[PDB]
Amino acid sequence: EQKKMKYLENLVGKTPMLELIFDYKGEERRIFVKNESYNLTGSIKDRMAFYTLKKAYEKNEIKKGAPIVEATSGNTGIAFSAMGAILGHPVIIYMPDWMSEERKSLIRSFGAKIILVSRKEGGFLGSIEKTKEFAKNNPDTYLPSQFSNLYNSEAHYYGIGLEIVNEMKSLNLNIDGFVAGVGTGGTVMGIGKRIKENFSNAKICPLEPLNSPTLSTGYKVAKHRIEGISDEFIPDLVKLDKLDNVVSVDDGDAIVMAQKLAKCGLGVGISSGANFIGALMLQNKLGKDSVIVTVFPDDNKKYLSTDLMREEKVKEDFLSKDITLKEIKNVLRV
Amino acid sequence: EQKKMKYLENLVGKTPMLELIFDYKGEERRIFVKNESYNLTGSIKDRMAFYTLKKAYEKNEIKKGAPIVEATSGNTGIAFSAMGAILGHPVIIYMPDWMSEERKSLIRSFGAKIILVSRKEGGFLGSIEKTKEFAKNNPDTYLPSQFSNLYNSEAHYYGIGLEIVNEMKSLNLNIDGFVAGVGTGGTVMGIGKRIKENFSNAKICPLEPLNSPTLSTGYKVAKHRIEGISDEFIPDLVKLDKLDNVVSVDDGDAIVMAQKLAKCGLGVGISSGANFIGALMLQNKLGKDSVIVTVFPDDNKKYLSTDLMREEKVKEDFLSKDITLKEIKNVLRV
Ligand SMILES: *Cc1c(COP(=O)(O)O)cnc(C)c1O
Ligand SMILES: *Cc1c(COP(=O)(O)O)cnc(C)c1O
Ligand SMILES: [Cl-]
Ligand SMILES: [Cl-]
Repeated sequence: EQKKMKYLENLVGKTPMLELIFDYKGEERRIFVKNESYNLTGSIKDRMAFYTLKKAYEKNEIKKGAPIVEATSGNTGIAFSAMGAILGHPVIIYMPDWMSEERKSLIRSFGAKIILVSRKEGGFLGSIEKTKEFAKNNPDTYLPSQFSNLYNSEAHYYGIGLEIVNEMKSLNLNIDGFVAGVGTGGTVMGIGKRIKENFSNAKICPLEPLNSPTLSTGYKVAKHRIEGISDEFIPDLVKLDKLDNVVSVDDGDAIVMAQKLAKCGLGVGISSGANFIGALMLQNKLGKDSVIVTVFPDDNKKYLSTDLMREEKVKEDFLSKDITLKEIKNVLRV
Repeated sequence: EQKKMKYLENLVGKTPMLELIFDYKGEERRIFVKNESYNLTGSIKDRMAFYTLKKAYEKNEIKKGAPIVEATSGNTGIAFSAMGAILGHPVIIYMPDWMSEERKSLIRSFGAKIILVSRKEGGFLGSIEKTKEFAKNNPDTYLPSQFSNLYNSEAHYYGIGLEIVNEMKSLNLNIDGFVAGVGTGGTVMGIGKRIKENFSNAKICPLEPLNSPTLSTGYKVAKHRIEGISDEFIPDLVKLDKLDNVVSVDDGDAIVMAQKLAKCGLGVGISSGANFIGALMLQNKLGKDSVIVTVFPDDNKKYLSTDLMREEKVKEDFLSKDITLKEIKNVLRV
């Protein structure tokens, strides 16, 4: 069983680190990005689901057969569904009734059971509250509580974090900076802890959609298209008085940016375009030659009837418009 | 440039090998499968596109900027689109006008240009013939000719083949057998060459849909749902008088089988369910305890409005019905 937990680490992590070179009005810059599609269900939330349940078993927090229950329509639902099944747990996912058939289908394909929450019945906030309710009534239940559970960010401190840190040292470079958009805060907290232990002067910045500057303002919640991040509150996991300044990207700018990365061979999700632009924002402010790291949480295959496959009206302040990708200068993997 | 070609090998291969244990009426059996979603565009045809173009540059068969042109709606289109862009070539894909918006979108997302071929204008056969025509008129053109190009199967002899062979020796096991469904024949020929060099008594069997026993009959072409394999002719690449007997799986049986693998945590495409069942057919005939290897070419995310997300009428001869997946007993990766 520690044999099982040991070998299954092999279905996650160890993803490519790419050096991307581009032209930014028009001087040549570069970003380093980890590509997280190279995982069991194609996102970074595989590293997190696996770890959450490995540690959970280690501390008797979950028993064989217990129901795993969470609120998402995104990769967390997917990651937990597939590892739940691998480890033999039932999985229940709670989500807003308005999710697309596309999403529901995927989560469902892994055995997980779908309970839709009306508008009304609380909506997204509803679904979170409905998970807690289920667990009061089924005490058996294991809740990942993805927005507050420390096991999430630890996942990234021990996993993608170590990886990032080493891949960069291996090019004899320091990390001057890291940016990641925040859904749960796990990535930016976990990786950011790890980067700071090795690169004491780096800047760890959390990313928010400029359309919904929840993190930078403390209250504002608005419609945005960057899936995976910036839900309608500040997750407990994320700790702003301990991070550097917040970066903010228009969802339009991001979409476009992800359009361009695909066009140069990297099919990614909208969040990945946001990170990229964020990473350049952070570069603009630390120095044209700083090393900036970010992540590409998933690939484009799920986003195929989203604004990602449509012309975006460009706007004056977008950075995407000034950016031209030249090449992939390097790929590491270890 | 041999620096570039060298580092980009890092965006493909080195995928997990899983030992799957299951119950087959009801005695316990096992299959080993390589999981090929863990690649740049999520399929096995990444290994092949990369290799085809690496060797092509090595032999001056393609020049910077030349247009890469091929006929597919599947992973080959996708793989070639994304590596073409990475390496700066234009890509044109020819496909039947009736392809779904879903497919077109994906191929397009990577920069590749879409020419649809009527029914009429030859259909699928049309599209192949239309690629040749384009290249008569644009002599510049690089054709992958995926159904006849030896560089395809070599890809798998040097790549997934080596990997398979070593991963199995590392468990102190011989390969008694391998099965792979045949679209181009690259997988089964390339891997099969490699397996035979190390496991001289293994059986290398090509897989066909029972609904369309083109390979076993020499002529029959019929409607089937297993995407990626058994188009409407026998590809030149595949060489039947040099392989073992053909296995044949109902597309319904396959679909179901892929339903079940997802439900146990492995989201796969229909072809992957076909391979699995094939692998068991081959096991039934060599001995309940033979080691059989097969491949899971891609994941389920593309197949999301296909018969994969619908109840299949079960039938007497299906093996899926008698199969119960217990667990993933092991995962290797090196
Ligand atoms: C979860 C997610 C994010 C954000 O990661 P957190 O660690 O949850 O902040 C970004 N993009 C996508 C696609 C995600 O699923
Ligand atoms: C191409 C493909 C196959 C068959 O592989 P060949 O080497 O072309 O025979 C099987 N499944 C899928 C999804 C494929 O794209
Ligand atoms: Cl700062
Ligand atoms: Cl035989």
